[PDB]
Amino acid sequence: QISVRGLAGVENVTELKKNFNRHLHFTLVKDRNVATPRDYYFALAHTVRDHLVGRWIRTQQHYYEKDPKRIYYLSLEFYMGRTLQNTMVNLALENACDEATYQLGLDMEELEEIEEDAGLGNGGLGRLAACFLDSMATLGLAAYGYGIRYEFGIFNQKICGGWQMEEADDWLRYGNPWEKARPEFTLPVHFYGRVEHTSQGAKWVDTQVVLAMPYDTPVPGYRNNVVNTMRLWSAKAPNDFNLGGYIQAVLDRNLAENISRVLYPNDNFFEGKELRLKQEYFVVAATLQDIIRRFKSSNFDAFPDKVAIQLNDTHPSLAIPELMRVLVDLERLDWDKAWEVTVKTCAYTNHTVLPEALERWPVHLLETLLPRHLQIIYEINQRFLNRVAAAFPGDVDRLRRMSLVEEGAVKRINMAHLCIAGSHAVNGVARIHSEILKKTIFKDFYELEPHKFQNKTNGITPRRWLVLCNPGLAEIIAERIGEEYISDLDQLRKLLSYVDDEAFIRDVAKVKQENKLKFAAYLEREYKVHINPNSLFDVQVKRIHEYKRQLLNCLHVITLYNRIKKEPNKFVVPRTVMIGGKAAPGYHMAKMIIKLITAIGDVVNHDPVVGDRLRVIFLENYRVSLAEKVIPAADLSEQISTAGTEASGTGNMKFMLNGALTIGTMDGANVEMAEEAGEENFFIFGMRVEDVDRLDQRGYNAQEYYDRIPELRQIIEQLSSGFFSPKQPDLFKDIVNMLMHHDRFKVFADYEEYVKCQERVSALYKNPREWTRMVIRNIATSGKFSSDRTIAQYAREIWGVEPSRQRLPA
Amino acid sequence: QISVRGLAGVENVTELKKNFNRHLHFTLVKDRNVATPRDYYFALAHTVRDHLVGRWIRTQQHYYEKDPKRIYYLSLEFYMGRTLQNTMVNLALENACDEATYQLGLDMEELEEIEEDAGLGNGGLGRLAACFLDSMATLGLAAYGYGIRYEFGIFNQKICGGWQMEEADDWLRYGNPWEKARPEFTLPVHFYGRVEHTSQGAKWVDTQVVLAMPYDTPVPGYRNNVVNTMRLWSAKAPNDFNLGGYIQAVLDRNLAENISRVLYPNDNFFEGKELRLKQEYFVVAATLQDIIRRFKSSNFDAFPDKVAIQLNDTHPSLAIPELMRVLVDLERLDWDKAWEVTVKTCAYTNHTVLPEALERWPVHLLETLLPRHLQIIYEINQRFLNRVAAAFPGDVDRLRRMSLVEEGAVKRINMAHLCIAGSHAVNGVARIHSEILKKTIFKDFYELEPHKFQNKTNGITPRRWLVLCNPGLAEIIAERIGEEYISDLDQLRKLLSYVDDEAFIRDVAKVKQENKLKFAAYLEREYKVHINPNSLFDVQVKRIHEYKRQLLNCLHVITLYNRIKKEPNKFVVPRTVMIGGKAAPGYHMAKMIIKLITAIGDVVNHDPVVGDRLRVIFLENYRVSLAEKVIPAADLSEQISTAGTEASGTGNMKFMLNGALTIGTMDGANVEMAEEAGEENFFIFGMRVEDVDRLDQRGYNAQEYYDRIPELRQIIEQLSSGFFSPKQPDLFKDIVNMLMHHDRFKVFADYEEYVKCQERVSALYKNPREWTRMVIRNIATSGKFSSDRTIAQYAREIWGVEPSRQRLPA
Ligand SMILES: O=C(CCCc1ccc2c(c1)CCCC2)N[C@@H]1O[C@H](CO)[C@@H](O)[C@H](O)[C@H]1O
Ligand SMILES: O=C(CCCc1ccc2c(c1)CCCC2)N[C@@H]1O[C@H](CO)[C@@H](O)[C@H](O)[C@H]1O
Repeated sequence: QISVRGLAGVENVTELKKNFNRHLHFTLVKDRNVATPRDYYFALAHTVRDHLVGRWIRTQQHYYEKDPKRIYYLSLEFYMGRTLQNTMVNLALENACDEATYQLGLDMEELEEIEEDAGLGNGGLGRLAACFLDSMATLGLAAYGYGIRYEFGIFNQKICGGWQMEEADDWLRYGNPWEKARPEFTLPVHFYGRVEHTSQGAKWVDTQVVLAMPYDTPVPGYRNNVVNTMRLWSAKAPNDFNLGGYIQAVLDRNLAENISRVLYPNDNFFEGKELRLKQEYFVVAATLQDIIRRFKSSNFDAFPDKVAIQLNDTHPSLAIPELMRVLVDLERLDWDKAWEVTVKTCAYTNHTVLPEALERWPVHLLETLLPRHLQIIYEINQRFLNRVAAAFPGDVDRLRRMSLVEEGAVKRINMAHLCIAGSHAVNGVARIHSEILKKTIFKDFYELEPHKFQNKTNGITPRRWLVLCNPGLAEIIAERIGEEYISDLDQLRKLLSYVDDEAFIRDVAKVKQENKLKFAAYLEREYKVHINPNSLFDVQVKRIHEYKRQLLNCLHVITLYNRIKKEPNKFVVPRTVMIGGKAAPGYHMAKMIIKLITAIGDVVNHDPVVGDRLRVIFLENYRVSLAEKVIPAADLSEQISTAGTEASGTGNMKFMLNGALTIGTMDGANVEMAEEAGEENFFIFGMRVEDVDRLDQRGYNAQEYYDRIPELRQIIEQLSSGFFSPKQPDLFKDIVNMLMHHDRFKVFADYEEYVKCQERVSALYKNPREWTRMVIRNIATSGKFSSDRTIAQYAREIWGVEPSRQRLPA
Repeated sequence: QISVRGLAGVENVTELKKNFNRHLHFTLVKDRNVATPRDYYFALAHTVRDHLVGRWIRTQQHYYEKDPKRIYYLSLEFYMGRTLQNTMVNLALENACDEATYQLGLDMEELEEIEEDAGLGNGGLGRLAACFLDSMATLGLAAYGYGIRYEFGIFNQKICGGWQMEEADDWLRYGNPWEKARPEFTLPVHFYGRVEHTSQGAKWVDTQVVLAMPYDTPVPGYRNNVVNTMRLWSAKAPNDFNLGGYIQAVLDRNLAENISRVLYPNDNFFEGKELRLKQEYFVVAATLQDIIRRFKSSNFDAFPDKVAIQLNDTHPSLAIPELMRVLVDLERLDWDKAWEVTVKTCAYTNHTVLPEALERWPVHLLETLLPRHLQIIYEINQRFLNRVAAAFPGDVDRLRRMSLVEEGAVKRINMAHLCIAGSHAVNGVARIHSEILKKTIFKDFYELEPHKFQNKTNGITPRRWLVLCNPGLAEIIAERIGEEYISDLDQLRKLLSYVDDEAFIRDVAKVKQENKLKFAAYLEREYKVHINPNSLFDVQVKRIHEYKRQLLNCLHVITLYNRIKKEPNKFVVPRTVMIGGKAAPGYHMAKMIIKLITAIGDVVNHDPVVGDRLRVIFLENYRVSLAEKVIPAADLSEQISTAGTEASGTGNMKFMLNGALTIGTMDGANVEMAEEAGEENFFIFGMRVEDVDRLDQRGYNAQEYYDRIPELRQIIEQLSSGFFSPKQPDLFKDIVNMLMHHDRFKVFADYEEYVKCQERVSALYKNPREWTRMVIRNIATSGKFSSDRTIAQYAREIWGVEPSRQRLPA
């Protein structure tokens, strides 16, 4: 149908049809008489998978022949979403499979909906790793993603009586056709035990063993025949494990295998839980043995020339002392040489500044679980602090600030300090964030080793986040400027010369309208929800956290409602306000915020005076597959975190690429987005980082704002008095209390500017032609935010490898 | 190479080779450069599996079209062993696959050794179910085997310092290419809760739910294109199960899923464990929903015309009250009509007379776990006892003897009594056993309902137990009498006319010699054990139990040793005595017996005066795949249980078919074997059942035998004094104590007759020609012991269906 979806050749369509029937018969053991749509999905997935394997085998053979420097991206999260469509896109098979399935009497889009998300992440950090894998393959890098194969990913969210309920995400129930188990590369991982000192060095003995079994998933590059590997480890008990009586010993194997059972959902809130530490060591120990094995199958002086390890936050930070352990205790390198190799091999990416998100492990846990690692960490600390002392003599305060060991009630190890000490590069994820790291929380480290500190502004893959989710937009762009922009997104700048083209303006607006109709219908179908598709689609989707300020959005929604009720016969631009996202199960305030949003909906959506002028919908179970639907449909993207709190953001970039305008604070990557598009083409409001600092110096007093802004006072009185919870009038008292007395994120301080900025949005939306022209200026300048640009920068400035756009042969 | 292995056509060999390469590439994702022998095994298994699926689909379609009466064989155990060779045999593919793999530079026999046993049983009962499935498919019956997919089957046995050690049988580690998961036919199973009585009947409410997910394995008939199904259930937690905190709730899913984790290994010893009861109900509840679903997809008056349920012992006895529950509580049939349907549907096979093997569940367990079933069982009991009272008025003792409820310290339900009450047929498994049931333990029931009681003498499948394991013997037989005997084993009688044929005599003896050389070499290869292949191979393999009297064998071994030491320069027929089998992990006496056997080996095998005249070897990890190797190599089969204790035996039949002579008591099927071959062609010794009864009446006094038999006294003095355990002189005191004071199985009473009979064996073995002639007379009369004969009898006399030997079309 559309050109960017590739060719449907007679030969290709014929071959796909016959391979589909082969799999249905031999693989699934069904015939057309009893087959369900799920059977048909699986037959298609196996058919597409067959096209990967030749390229997969020869890519890995190629790396063996050429022996390039290998990049190892270590992460506890890979938020991959669905794989079928992505694979078809990257292999140029979409139109062919569409034709083939159509000729079999099947609708491919219906089959696509059957696949489960691989929801092995919480949000931005996990999704970044997934975008990165796609870009690394597209740029021809010899890259491997390493993580954990969780049996249960991020929970499925149900809303019952306006409250979040969690259920287990049993994503593997029907099988996963994309992975290949590799039980033959199973490796042992050690826990507990004790350290013995011999004449011939230290020995870690009397350990418990858990096995790490790998599962490999292919990662196809865009139309270059490169297929890289994501290797995820699964925990297995050894067969003599624990070996009445006999029965209980077999049942107790679950203790070991629980390591890979479930993803922790409490993102941005560190807890010192033993099981989480076991997960972190498990991925690190198995991965490093795999790395060393592959390196030997070609003297460790050359190790950093052949290996780069990228740490996705501190979660895999134990790689540093584990590499030292292996080099010193097993390979018998002297300490100094091992440390040189380690530093040159490892690099660390920081993704947070909130103090409660930093990993600070109690020493007593490390002592029991990983006694040799604690010893190595103490030794690293002593040598590092000796360097600090020599560079800043007499500065005893600096010594305690920079220590890897935190003194206090409970002694803790600061894993961020360990990563900085043990890495040759440390980066933040947007310019403002990287500057904040050097000026505040890692100031001391920057003063000691300025050369370590870099910026790598985040990005998103334009394959999933434009071609896959918004083919209509991809097509009208390709009509004007060709197809090359899909792997060179800076070419979108060429669209500036169409900002006054009447045909293009109409097509851009038509594509948005079609997306909005499609989404409005999805809403009715799957959730009996009933929206006006002519309204402005005002969308805030991301995890629920106080710093992200879903509450500020709520205050605006109630302001609009109150204004309508005050002057009901006045014209207002109609809106559909959609808020979505998961709350961490133990985060009470986040759970109350979800309840508030649904409670506002209950009042607003049933008030006959409002009509269809305002609707408030909570988008249930926000995840990658839902993002692919709602983002192309959005008019307005809400990026309204308190300045200094969102390290980068990546949802922001997805909305920009798909034709929404942005209302946002000067936080994270919003700053660079506004800089690229022009501030006149962005709806910027609120305190800058400098203003937040000034307020903190004086002291934030929320009462001052309540006293001076009558519209705000009205809302607080409504919340307090039970207007939004008539049967339980005190329901939202915790929210009101926090807002008035303990608000770390200064919701009231940006309220007035936010409401005024929202008025300017509504004014522009009344003039469709000028709205759309501003959209074109956003899409056209979104090129910097391709993860291909990001990865090219990691490759040249951190890993020391050159990207390539050249095809491997088919 | 050999004719019974089928044709190696050019077209077939070419197609197999290309499909093998296809699977290696696309299925396994390997190439010839990195492939291991395990990869090659899997490529072959997938290639052979492809040949099953067409026949599997069309067999099941055929049953849907014709709607024949369906046979459901319910068992907690299916001891299947390996599947690759069996599949090749039944599909006539063995020579073709041999040729194909040879042309690829691979040895097929080496690849066969890589497959794990499906060890989902303990011994005879589990293996009988497997032989039965093979015969039911071969006889064209619409039969389904239903059981539990244990994650861990019978433990792997290691011997360390002469002691049994257990390790988990992780048989699914590398995957199982034969099974097909069917998550779409998942069914709920209920536990706990309570019963509510409404006006509209009883209701079972407030239950915990566990899901039963089926996995289907194909069961091919012999060269008839029938492929039946074995459906095994796996336990899964529902996704809201139990739904910090959140993490613990996800980890606690293991509680539910433990139901299918592990096979209980304590055969012949009943324990009232809750988990075992859960397993029993799980298989019954899921299976019966499946049965009813299939019946409706065509009024319950016709249910027994379309359904037969065979209970493999009492382990699935809850089928009776579950069927009543469904018919009465859910389908709203009146009690009497439901009971009529149930009785006509169900039939029960008894496999034991030892009292400690009978299932007698504490009422308090049923009360908590299955409260509605207990109510139904009480109601069944009251109505049954009312019939007993009317037939035998005033006989109050009979009422308490026949009750399903056993009064005492703890009240118990006798599941055997429940099965007899609720079944239209009850059978034993050999003539003597079925007679014992009517005369002793079920005498009262036989007097009430004589028509229910039948015999069905056990059998073994001649596919696995001759063609597969002993192709050399199968071939020399086929040369004389053709191939038809493989599915009509009575044709072996034709071999009687070759008992004086010099060519045949030589070939029979040559085949045995080759088998013995092959096994002697397997022993050296895999266990550094070093045997004389000219010796008589004297073999006792079966689970270790006091009733089976491995101890009697031990006493003979020590007698032979002592006789040699007494007259070392006298000639004796050389022997290799092999004993093998697993002991239940908590059965102390069985564990001591294994230790005694290895301890005797330690002395005998290193005594220079003995030389190679006597060797004693303990065969480690006895299982189906090992039976297939040792049985074809055996000269003498030890079947020496105390008369009245072995219900049938089936190992006995395997040895007879493969050219070993039998030394045995008149117990179980030995009686019928001797009757078929002629007592003159069997080595029968010892007390008959009647003699054991006479001894019990007088009182068994072991001291009497010790006092009168000097050779026996010598052995007991050697055991007691530490001759076989010099560093631990009191090691075997428990054994000596049991033998002298508490021997339920009268080992001493058969000692003298056993030793004398063994002398007659040695005399015959000195005359190879006459030994071999007696062998031919055994092989020639083994036809009755085909499980095809057994199943034909179940079909006609219990299930009411006619067997068929007719092909389905290919
Ligand atoms: O997600 C994170 C920080 C990870 C924090 C964290 C802390 C503790 C725990 C988790 C995650 C996961 C569960 C266990 C405990 N940062 C986000 O990274 C995105 C990609 O760089 C960035 O766009 C977001 O601004 C930043 O909040
Ligand atoms: O295996 C059995 C009885 C099953 C007894 C039993 C009792 C309790 C438990 C089990 C088995 C399995 C573990 C849980 C507790 N009988 C054998 O059946 C063979 C096939 O009919 C027959 O040849 C053997 O003589 C008979 O001992």
